[PDB]
Amino acid sequence: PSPEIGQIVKIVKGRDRDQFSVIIKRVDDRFVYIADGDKRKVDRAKRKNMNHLKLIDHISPEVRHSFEETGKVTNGKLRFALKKFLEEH
RNA sequence: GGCCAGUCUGGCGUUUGGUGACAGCGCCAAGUUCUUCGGAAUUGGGAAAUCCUACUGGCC
Ligand SMILES: [Mg+2]
Ligand SMILES: [Mg+2]
Repeated sequence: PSPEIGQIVKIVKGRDRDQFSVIIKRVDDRFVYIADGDKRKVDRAKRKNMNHLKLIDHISPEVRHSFEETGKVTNGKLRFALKKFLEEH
């Protein structure tokens, strides 16, 4: 399906491959921006062709809510979303 | 399959650039060429091409 804001992804291509990240912006049907709040923080988020990601069936409500209510997300909240995702899987 | 734009010796490491193939950086190796023997240049196949294998992105 379509990538969603706050969705967890596994990077499959690029030098950041095999890491987990969070979708923080959907440019169009092909390109997104991802960030993990650690080695790739929001202010320098990584542009990605969606075909170079694997969509994981987990969407963080805290990240999605933070964009709706505040228009942005903190690196702290990204790190929490990923750390919480890894614990449940 | 067609069209357009790209990538290149191998291994390990990589908070850097790139959507990506990759590149850059550190280390160990390999091929090619040159050498004043101290070293120097270079890296898919090709003498080379609007050429070709593989691979990457886009359109169909
Ligand atoms: Mg190289
Ligand atoms: Mg193609």
